[PDB]
Amino acid sequence: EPLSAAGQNLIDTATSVINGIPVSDFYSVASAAISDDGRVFSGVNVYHFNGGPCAELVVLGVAAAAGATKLTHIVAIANEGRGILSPCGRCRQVLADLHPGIKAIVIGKEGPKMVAVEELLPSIYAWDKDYDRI
Amino acid sequence: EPLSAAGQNLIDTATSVINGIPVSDFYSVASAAISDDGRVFSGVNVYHFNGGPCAELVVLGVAAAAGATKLTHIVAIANEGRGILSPCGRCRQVLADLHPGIKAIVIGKEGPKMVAVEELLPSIYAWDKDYDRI
Amino acid sequence: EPLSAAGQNLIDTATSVINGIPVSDFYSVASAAISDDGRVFSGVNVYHFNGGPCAELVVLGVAAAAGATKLTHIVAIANEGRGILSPCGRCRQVLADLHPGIKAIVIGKEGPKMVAVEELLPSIYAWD
Amino acid sequence: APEPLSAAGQNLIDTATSVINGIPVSDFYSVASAAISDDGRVFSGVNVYHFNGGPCAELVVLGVAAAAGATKLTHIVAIANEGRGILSPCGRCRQVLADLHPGIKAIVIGKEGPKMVAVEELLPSIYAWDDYDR
Ligand SMILES: [Cl-]
Ligand SMILES: [Zn+2]
Ligand SMILES: [Zn+2]
Ligand SMILES: [Zn+2]
Ligand SMILES: [Zn+2]
Repeated sequence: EPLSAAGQNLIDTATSVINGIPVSDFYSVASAAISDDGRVFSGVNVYHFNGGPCAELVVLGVAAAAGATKLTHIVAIANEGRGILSPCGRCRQVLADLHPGIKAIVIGKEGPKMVAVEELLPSIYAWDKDYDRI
Repeated sequence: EPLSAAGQNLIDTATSVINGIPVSDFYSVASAAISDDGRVFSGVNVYHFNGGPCAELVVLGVAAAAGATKLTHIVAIANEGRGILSPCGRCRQVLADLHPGIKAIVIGKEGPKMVAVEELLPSIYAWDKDYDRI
Repeated sequence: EPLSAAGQNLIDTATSVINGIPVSDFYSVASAAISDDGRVFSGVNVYHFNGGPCAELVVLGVAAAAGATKLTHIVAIANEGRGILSPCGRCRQVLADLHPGIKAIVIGKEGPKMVAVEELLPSIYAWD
Repeated sequence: APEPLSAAGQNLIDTATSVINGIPVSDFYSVASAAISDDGRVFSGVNVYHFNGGPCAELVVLGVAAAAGATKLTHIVAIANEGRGILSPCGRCRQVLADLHPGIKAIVIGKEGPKMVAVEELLPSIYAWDDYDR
C-alpha cells in the first residue's frame, strides 16, 4: 500500500520532533502515530540496556494518556536526517498485540509503503492478552 | 525530604491523567515529572510481556521530545482513585542512569516523601553509559 | 525449508524440558538452539512486566556462557501440549541482530518448517 | 542486616568467574551470573546485551534454573568480565528477583568483603507486582 498524504504528515511530524532536540545517543528516534479520530501523537525513544522503550512505545503511552484507543498508522524517524526506520521486532509485537491492524510506514521499492503490522510478523505469535503468560 | 508544592502538583497531574481514561489492565498507571525549568510532562504505561514501558519511562520519552534534559522530580499514580506507587526496580535503574539525582515521590511515615533515586538503589550498579556493555 | 533431523532432535529436547518441570505462574515455554559445533542449549522463559526474557533469550545467554559463537537453529515449545510457538517479535529482533541467519522452527502447512529469522522480519530493522 | 559471604556464596563467585573467564571478551556477553537452589544445584549464564531489553546474566540464570526444575533459589551473584568482579544487581534484576524469588540473597561488595543481602533490602520503599483473573 502506497504512502498517503496522512502518512507523509506523520513522517513530517516525527522528523520535526527528532530535529527539534539535540543530537543524542539516548534519545535518537522520534515516532508519530495517528488515531482513527485524526489526532496525532509523538514521542522519542529512551535508550537503556534494561529495555528502554523505542519511540513507538513512548507514542503508545502518550496516545493511551490521551484516551486514543485506536491507532491506525505509525512511523519512526532517525536523527540527523537519517529518515524512516522500520519498526523493530519488539515494536511489531507490541503493536500487533495492542493495536491490531495498525500500519507501519517503511521504505519500499517505488516509495514508502504502509504495511499492517501483522504482515511484518509472518507466522505470527499472537499473545492471548487475557493471561499473564506466553 | 517532605513533599513539596511542586511534588503535590505532580501527584495532582498524574492523578488527573490516569483517572481521565477508561480503566484498563494495560494502561493502568500515570506518571508526571518536572524539569529544572518547571515544565511538567506526563504519560501512561504500556503493559506488554516484551517489557512495555512503565509510565515513568513514557514520561522520559515525552520530556526528551520536548528537549527537557534535566528532570528533578517524578511520581507514579495507580488507577481507580488509588495513589502513589513507588518506582519499580527497572524505573529506578533507568532514572539513576539517565537522570542522576532525580527524586521519586513515595509513601512516607508523616506524608509522602521525595527520595533521590540513588537512595532507592543501595549498593548501586552504575552503568558506564559511554559503552554498549554491562 | 522442511523440518530436518537436527530440527526434530531440537524439538525433542525443548519438549522434554517444558514437560519435565511443574506448572508455574512465571513460565510456560521452553526453547532449545543448535550451535555450529553440534552443541545444544536449552532454557525456559521468565515472565515479568519489566521484560523478563522469553525462553529463546535465556537460551542465547546459555550459548554465550558456553562460548558458543554461532547458533544455526532455534525452537520454542509451549506447555500444556500447545506445541511449537513462533518467536515473538522481540525474539526475532535479538536473533537477527546477534545470530544472523539462524533458522526458527515454526508451524506451516505440511508441519514444522525452518525459516531464517530475517524472513520473519520483512522490511527489517538492523541495529547498527 | 547483611550476612557475611558463605562457602556456597564463594562457590557461586567461583562458578561465575570460571564461566566469564572461559569465553572471548565481548561487549554483548560481558557478565556471568551463578545462583544456588535449595536442592544444592548451581546454575549459571551470561547476559545478552540488546536494546530491546536483552536479559542480564541473572535473568538468564533464572531461566536455566527453571528449565532444570529448581523452583527455589536462595543466593545469586553477578561477576563481570576482565576481572571487573562483583556487580550488584541492576534495578530490573532486583525487581524480577523480588517478584519471582522473594528472599533471594544477592551477593554485593562490602567494605570488609562481599555480603549477602535479601533482594527486598536492595529496593527500599519496594514496588510489589500484585491479578488472580489473569
Ligand atoms: Cl525489556
Ligand atoms: Zn522498536
Ligand atoms: Zn517501573
Ligand atoms: Zn519471544
Ligand atoms: Zn541486571
